[PDB]
Amino acid sequence: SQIRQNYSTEVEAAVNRLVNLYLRASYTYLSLGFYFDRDDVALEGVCHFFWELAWEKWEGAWRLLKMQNQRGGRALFQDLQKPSQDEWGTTLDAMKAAIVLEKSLNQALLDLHALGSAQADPHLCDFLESHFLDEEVKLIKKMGDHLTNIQRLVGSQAGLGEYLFERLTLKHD
Amino acid sequence: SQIRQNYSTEVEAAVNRLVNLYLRASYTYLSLGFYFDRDDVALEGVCHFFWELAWEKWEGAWRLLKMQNQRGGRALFQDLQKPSQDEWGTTLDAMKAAIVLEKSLNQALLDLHALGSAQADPHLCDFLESHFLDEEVKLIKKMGDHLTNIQRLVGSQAGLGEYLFERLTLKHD
Amino acid sequence: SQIRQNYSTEVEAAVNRLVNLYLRASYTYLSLGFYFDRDDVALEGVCHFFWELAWEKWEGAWRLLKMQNQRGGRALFQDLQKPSQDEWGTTLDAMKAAIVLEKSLNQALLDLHALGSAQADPHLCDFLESHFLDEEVKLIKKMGDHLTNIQRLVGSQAGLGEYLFERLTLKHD
Amino acid sequence: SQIRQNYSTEVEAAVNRLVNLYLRASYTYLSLGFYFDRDDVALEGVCHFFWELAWEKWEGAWRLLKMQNQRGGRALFQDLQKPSQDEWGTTLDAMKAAIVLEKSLNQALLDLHALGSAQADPHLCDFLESHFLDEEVKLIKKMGDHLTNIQRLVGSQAGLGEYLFERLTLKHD
Ligand SMILES: [Cl-]
Ligand SMILES: [Cl-]
Ligand SMILES: [Cl-]
Ligand SMILES: [Cl-]
Repeated sequence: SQIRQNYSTEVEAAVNRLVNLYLRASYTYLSLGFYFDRDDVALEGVCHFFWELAWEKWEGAWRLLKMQNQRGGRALFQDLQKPSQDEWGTTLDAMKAAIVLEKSLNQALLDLHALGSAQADPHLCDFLESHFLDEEVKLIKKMGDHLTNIQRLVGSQAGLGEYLFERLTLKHD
Repeated sequence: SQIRQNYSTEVEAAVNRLVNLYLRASYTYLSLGFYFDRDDVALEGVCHFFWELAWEKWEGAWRLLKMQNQRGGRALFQDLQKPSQDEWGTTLDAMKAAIVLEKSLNQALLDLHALGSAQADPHLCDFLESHFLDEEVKLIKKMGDHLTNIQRLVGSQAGLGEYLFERLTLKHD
Repeated sequence: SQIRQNYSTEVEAAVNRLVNLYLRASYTYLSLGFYFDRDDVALEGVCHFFWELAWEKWEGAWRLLKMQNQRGGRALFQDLQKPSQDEWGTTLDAMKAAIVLEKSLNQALLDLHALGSAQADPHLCDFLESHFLDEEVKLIKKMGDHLTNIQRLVGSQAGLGEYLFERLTLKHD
Repeated sequence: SQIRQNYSTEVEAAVNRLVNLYLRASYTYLSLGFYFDRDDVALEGVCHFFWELAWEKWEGAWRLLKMQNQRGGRALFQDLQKPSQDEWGTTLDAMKAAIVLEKSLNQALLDLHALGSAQADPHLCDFLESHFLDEEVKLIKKMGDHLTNIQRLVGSQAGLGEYLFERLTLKHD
């Protein structure tokens, strides 16, 4: 490569693996959003929350691929596994699955940052810090906030709580 | 007729029958809206939902009659039966009655489309596809969404749920 | 299902298969665009052409999934295979691969339309006609136009022709 | 020094050396731009590309000197060697010389970042990451893109290709 400089094969491969994880996550969120759009589920704010994340994770994959080419590495795509479930249960089940997913993406980001630091690759480390690490902390905190509000609304009237959360916390129209 | 071309007597008669079904449906929705406007029912958003449908079905009848004349057929009006009930129960009872009504209109549209296809009447088939079939699918999906949200709000506090649905899902002011 | 009407299991399954084909096509176009963004390929207009198609096919999948729920069918996601190549050759090779891909999507659309017609499902047939069939004919014609212009530019100076096509036909900035 | 804190003599000296390298690079780009402004070379877009880089590297030197004073180190200027050539050959020769120059600046940035990390100087490390490392990766990728387009335009008509690149890729007016 005419441009490649200080860009390890190990980082290049790890970035391709992270692209796969982000595209998997995008696909998971597409499925989550369409489940909440079912006529027998019908939680518009929950659907929009997950569709926005489907877009956000697709965009994250695109930013990683752009950076891979900026560094002179080679994008290599692998098959994308389907999401872990076909039906996602309640809003609570779905938000628990989402925070498990985000903690897995966050650990992959942290592992790649540690590899970049071991390889003395400061551009990689800055790239993750600037575009991914804080967005992940902010999203995980938001999902934690939502889990707490969903949990306080269960009481002995789960349907009422699930409606109210969707109506009064999540964005709809 | 100086204009009539490729317009069967069978289609002409079926369009007149469909006009009757749409005017019946308009009348049903007028009754539903006035029931929810009673001082002892008093669900403004439910009343407005059904009054909008009373208008929409009157408009559908007018569009069918306009098309009948565009094709050179003859509008023939029949008596309009009163709605099936004088009192419509809860919002849930009313939305169940509405989706039964809309599935009956949808089946009549589908039957007329099948007659038009058998008669090789593409203008009729396009007319229904362009003005009626998707509006019916979209409305039935919306009513299904509403039925699911109404059902989740019943719990053991039916009055509370019925208020909240009207306040937080249906349009009022 | 509380809403499902005139929606066959055969159509429901075929729509899920078509979603998979559109998401595969989106993924193919993501790969095509990133190949042309390589520092050793560097054809900005070619990259933008394929990235726009990656978005367009993702959007097509979303519209099919929205329609599946509008009809009361159930979205079912399957694994997504990786694209057929890791490296896409010249602009000519890539545009030939794209028109093969689009003819495969077009045949799948035509097969689903024929199934809908056999099942007397006019909403399905109108949906494909209104959102997919003309967009596919227009795109395939555009790709044919581009293939002809690329082919006339090869001459005995392939590099010069490939540059000029990207500069003077495809959109860049 | 009344302000100096956590700022090693090693970093201070390395920053002064990097200032010299940036001012050398600015001077190289001044020479490159004036060569392409010759009446017997006459490639306006090539001249403007290199004059913009002459400004950019002067600005980089100024930012390093500002940071040196912010940290309480002392700017020390050394003689500036003349550029490596008086005549720069073709656009291809010149862009090859430019990417060699930029990889040398990038390695100096990476070496200073590694020194800062060894000295536990996070302000220095953040400063380079925020103002220099990504600007260098982006510029080197751009030069790689340009080298690929210049190389594809050589064919057996080098003059024609050199004109077309300057006219259709580089900014002029
Ligand atoms: Cl799997
Ligand atoms: Cl009666
Ligand atoms: Cl495969
Ligand atoms: Cl010298």
